[PDB]
Amino acid sequence: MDPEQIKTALGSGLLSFPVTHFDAEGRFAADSYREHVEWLAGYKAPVLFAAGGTGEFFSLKPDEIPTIVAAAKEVAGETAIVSGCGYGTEIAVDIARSVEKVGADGILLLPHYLIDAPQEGLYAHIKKVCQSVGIGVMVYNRDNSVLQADTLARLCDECPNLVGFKDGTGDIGLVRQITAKMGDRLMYLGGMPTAELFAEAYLGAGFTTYSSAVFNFVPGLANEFYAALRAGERATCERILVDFFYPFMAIRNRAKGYAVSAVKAGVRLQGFNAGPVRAPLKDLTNEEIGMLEALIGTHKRKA
Amino acid sequence: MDPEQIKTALGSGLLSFPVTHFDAEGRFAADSYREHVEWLAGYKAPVLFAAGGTGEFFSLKPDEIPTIVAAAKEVAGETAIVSGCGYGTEIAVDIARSVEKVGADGILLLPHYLIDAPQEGLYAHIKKVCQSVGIGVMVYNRDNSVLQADTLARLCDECPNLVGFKDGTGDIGLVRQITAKMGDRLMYLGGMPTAELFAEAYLGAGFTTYSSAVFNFVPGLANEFYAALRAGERATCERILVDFFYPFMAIRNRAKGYAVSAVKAGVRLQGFNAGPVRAPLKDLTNEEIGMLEALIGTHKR
Amino acid sequence: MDPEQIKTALGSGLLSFPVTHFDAEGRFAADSYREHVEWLAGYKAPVLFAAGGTGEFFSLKPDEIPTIVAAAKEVAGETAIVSGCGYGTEIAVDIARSVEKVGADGILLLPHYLIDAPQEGLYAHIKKVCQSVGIGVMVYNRDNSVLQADTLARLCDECPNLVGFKDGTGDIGLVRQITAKMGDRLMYLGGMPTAELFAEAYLGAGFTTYSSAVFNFVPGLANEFYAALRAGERATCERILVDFFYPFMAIRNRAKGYAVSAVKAGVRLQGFNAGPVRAPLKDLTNEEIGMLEALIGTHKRKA
Amino acid sequence: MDPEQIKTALGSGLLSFPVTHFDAEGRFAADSYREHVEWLAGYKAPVLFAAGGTGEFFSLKPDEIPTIVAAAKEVAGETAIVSGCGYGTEIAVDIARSVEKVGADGILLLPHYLIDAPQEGLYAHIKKVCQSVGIGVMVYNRDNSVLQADTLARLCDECPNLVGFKDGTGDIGLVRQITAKMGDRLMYLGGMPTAELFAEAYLGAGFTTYSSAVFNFVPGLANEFYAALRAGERATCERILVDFFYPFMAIRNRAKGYAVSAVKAGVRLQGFNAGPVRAPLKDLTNEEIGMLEALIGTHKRKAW
Ligand SMILES: *[C@@H](CCCC(=O)O)C(=O)O
Ligand SMILES: *[C@@H](CCCC(=O)O)C(=O)O
Ligand SMILES: *[C@@H](CCCC(=O)O)C(=O)O
Ligand SMILES: *[C@H](CCCC(=O)O)C(=O)O
Repeated sequence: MDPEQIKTALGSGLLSFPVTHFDAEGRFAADSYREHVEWLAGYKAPVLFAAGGTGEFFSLKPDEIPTIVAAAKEVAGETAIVSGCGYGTEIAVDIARSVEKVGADGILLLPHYLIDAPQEGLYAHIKKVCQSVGIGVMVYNRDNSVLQADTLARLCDECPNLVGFKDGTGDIGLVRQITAKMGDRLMYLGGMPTAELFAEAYLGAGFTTYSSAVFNFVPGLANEFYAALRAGERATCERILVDFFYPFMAIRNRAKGYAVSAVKAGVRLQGFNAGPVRAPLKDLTNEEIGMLEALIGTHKRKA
Repeated sequence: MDPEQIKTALGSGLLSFPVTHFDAEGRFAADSYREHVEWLAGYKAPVLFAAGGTGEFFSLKPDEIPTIVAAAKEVAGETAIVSGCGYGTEIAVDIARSVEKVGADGILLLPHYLIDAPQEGLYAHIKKVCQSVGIGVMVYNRDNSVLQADTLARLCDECPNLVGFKDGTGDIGLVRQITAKMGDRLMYLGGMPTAELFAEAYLGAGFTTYSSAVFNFVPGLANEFYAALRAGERATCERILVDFFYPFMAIRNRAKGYAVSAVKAGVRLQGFNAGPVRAPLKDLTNEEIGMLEALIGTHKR
Repeated sequence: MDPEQIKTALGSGLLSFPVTHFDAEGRFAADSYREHVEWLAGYKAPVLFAAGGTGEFFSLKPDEIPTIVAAAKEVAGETAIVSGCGYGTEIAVDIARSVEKVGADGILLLPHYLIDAPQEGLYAHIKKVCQSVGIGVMVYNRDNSVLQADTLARLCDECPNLVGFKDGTGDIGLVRQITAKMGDRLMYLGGMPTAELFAEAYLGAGFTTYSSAVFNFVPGLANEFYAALRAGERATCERILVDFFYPFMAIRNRAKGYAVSAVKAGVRLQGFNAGPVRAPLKDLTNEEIGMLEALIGTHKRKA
Repeated sequence: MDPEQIKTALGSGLLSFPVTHFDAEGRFAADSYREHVEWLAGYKAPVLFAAGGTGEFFSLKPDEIPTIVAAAKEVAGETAIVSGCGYGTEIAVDIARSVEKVGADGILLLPHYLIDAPQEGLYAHIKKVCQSVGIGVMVYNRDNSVLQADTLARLCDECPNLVGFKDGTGDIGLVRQITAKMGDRLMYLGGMPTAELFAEAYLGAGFTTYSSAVFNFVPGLANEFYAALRAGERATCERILVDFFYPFMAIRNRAKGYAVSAVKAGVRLQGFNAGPVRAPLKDLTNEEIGMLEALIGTHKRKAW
């Protein structure tokens, strides 16, 4: 589909980032993946990010990305599929063209690798990756790639296929300036780890959707929080935050990387063979897994 | 008034923090201060925080604190007056008691001095201060003193006169957890130095109200933003953000401390002899003062 | 003494910062202070910092400091005495003066309160404070008060009594530039928590000496380490680090503020009546004091 | 060579990291690259790192790194050639084997990509890269990959070809702990941007040597600071810090990424056609290059 169309889809509901399934030997497990992505389909997320950060993008071989994307596409049905992209320009450009060719509906451009870079250089990097493909591009402020409002405005004026902005910084002052400056030029996506913790402040800042990583294993709970959010049903959001999200937070905050590892542990506990994380993440301990299973509780998928 | 009356007043509208006036040699300038605070109460702020952060508390002798609150009280009117408080426990207590005596309606407890501290140490600190007076306390999250939700809730149980929380961390995740937990046990105050930039997200996070530093010199514009915010006029909020606050932001970010120095310069430009900042702040250059003068423009008194 | 005399004394041996004894009701216990300090003089440190950070300057009332400094000077011997100083400019002079009038040989100017400030502002603050007295001043780079080399040079050419420089930043690049630019105009005191971990590096960076907090309770080990350091016996320095210091670090790292707390726990272990820390510090749990007692071991003071 | 041999080479002198030369179209420029590297050979650095960070590793395609290592190997002489390597485990392993295969004498393993990771994960990732090759491996503490002393011990016990440790943190407390614990099990390389600013404190902390980005364009000056350091000529070191390094430091701090861009501009100013940086770095302005050229001064290799 074309950039305005993916842009419209980005603004039509909740966004989900499927974990990437590995077998015991750490290779992509395509059968398990599709199974999980077919189950998630029944909850009608309007866009699926294939091989985002929740899907361990930063551990994928570049030649694995198009394969994971095409697996998602087989069973996604009516759902727009966006692929992770990143690294420096030369690799990002080759990934981007590889996933356009397998029918991706857009790319999510995660940060370049290792260095701190001036604004001039970011602009130069992102402009060239956007110019390498015809499909929709979402940029992604975090860690070593943080676009200022001025710089983002220049990219938008020069790159019409640039249609969205994912935030992972937590920088409220900055993202409110970005939405004021750009208005409806971009779709704004909340992208913090466990974004429901931020959804209500971000609405206020002008973000009406976010990525929900926990949708991976409790989508009905994630769909309820989202509908509560958009309906102004504040007692309901608060209940779900105190009862599920803060307790999930405390498990997540036990180790670095658990913003991905606790989520994939959740998938497995709900009966999907998602398998281990790739190093250098580590998987939850048996105790920790037990704490997660207990928390899932009434929202268990099987016995 | 008692803790619960200040609690109510704290949530009843826009809050402000008058800068502290000095003459040239350096001492507090009571006549000027009184004439500035009186002009502010006229723009109907419910609460006024004398010698707070914006009022250069961090640069004030313990002895000076009661004189400033006293000055403010003389001309406040219906507006309630909350006093800055701070430093280590021993000095904080002494300051707390001194301002209660001159009739402070409340304390804003700024962080202790220098050290990092464990949560259990912060608990002891803040407890000891709350218990030394009978008026209401507002704690203040920023820098080397950041209360976690559970620690905070322990204080709220232990100390019924702790009625308010001010944020200056911008940690939007932490403060939504704090409101979600404590609920109506506390009033929640937006406290970033230029809080209009954070006010729409703060209210999403459940925040009762926020404080406007720039109210010091453009109270009419602060009040404009504030009413549009409460009535949901996103586009008016947005115009005032783009035309005034982000340009103010670009002046403030030119130097450290200018969250105070540029507000103060703002006040001088409107005809109040606020005098300079005390070291180690520095005043705006003549260039920067003119930038700010140009930006105030139509609101010029 | 005059400023050049405390300068001299400062670079002539190993410095330390005695903890302040409080009785359990919370007041300064000058009896135990003198009995603790008397014991430390016998281990021959040439300058002594009364009411500094290790001595909880940050929790002291401005009135308690001359009292503490006097309590120190009485049993000090010919050992020199430097007082803490700090907070805003206005409180800082009041404190500086008050401690000069009770014989303080000099002053350690801890950072101002709370705010970040511009270099020019740090300059006006420190300048005025140096000019309020006639005894020697040593500046202290940490947290919200970090002087760049050019600023520090300016203060040195304005205030002849400013003669020492304590680092608490751990910034090698900066303090090497300070010692290269300033030369022997300043005496450079290594000032990290548990500065021994840092001493071998700070010598290479041009630092005359450092302060030992653990001198407080194991001043035998402190002189053994300092001595080996100066004679170039690396294998002996390295022993005491692997055997004492990285274990003491693992305890000190259990909690915020334990850079003082674990030190004041060590003092009470050797049997001095130090008593509690003042909030917002806390004391080590008994389990932790047990940990500490096992580590002090052979060095435990004996009747 | 084998790992102990590269360990020895690493310990034996000043080390350097050549910039990677690109033509105007951003492609690898090998004629210019080997020309520059032949010059660096005259100054006898015992180890050369091809496609390290100063060499813009983080902007190279993996298929480019072997070609770069082979180019430098043509004209390096008896200098050890070590290859950059990095990203996450799968890519890192591939790069490692590709450069082993073109004859690299070791690899320097830059951090994995993007994420903060627990110590157990770093252990697992690094162990797997080391096990993929027979050549010597140097680990590199910086940014999102900072090994503790106890983790590195466990890697050292498990991976005999892991022989070196490069520091990019400036965390003196932690790097002293690491040398105290590991001893001569490892050689220690100082690796801060503009490491001369740090060299004297790092030896004190027991670091076997360091690497000099600026040696790219004033090797003569870098060699003399290095000999002065090893002979304890403090005054000589200090004159070179005040006259050249802090001034270079003021140029380098004008923009992010100029720890690499300022160095490449220096190479260009000495008549080696290094070409531009790849985004997201940016090149010094014409003005800034002017500042650099005046600073180089008496150390010019050419007249234009
Ligand atoms: C972005 C989505 C982050 C969601 C979360 O961590 O909870 C991504 O994975 O790329
Ligand atoms: C808290 C921040 C208030 C800023 C304002 O005046 O609105 C303080 O200054 O103490
Ligand atoms: C490490 C060399 C660092 C030297 C410098 O930046 O000055 C690398 O490039 O891999
Ligand atoms: C100086 C810091 C000494 C800390 C240590 O060696 O642990 C001070 O307290 O003022």
